[PDB]
Amino acid sequence: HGYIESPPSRQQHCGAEQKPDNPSSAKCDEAFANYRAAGGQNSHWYNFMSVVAHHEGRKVVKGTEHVCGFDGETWNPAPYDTPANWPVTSFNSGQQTFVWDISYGPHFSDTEELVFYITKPGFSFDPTRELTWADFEDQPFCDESIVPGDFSTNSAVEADMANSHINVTCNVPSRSGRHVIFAEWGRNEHTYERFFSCVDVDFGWSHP
Ligand SMILES: [Cu+2]
Ligand SMILES: [Cu+]
Ligand code: NA
Repeated sequence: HGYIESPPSRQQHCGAEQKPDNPSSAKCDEAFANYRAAGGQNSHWYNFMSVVAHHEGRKVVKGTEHVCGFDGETWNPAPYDTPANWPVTSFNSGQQTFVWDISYGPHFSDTEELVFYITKPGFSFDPTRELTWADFEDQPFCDESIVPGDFSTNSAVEADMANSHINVTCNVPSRSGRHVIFAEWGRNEHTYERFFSCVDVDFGWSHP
């Protein structure tokens, strides 16, 4: 059970930090409101660690209706599929570390891969519609696997047992303006259990 903590995923902002029954910030208000308007329940955001399936993820499974929720098991659509102006954090291309928090279900021992996709370079973020696969690159920009549970087998993937985190280092493609990263944490074939996390990032406008 997990989600991306850094950079903060939709589940980190709206889930780990802000809860709809007692928010301390306005940043998730639209996501919370639009989900209630669509018949979603406030209590669903308490399952921010549970965007889950039991299969090989987007490298294999091409037919999902939804991106961030991946037509998963806890709810479909997920809270995280809701069209909204989601909270966005400033981000840079090149070598970046992504931090999965797996504290609520620290399945280190049969972790197999961490996969990351980004929106196409010409993507135009639309807060009124759901993400579609046409918004995303066909292939992942970062796909790091280990012999299951053996983190010494990939120098890009680190287990932090003290924080119950997995740290993955990725080469983030050059981007400008507002983008989305779609990420997966997959366990091996014993379960094929896989967790999904979207990150809203703003690359700004900078060129040498
Ligand atoms: Cu943490
Ligand atoms: Cu779990
Ligand atoms: Na490693």
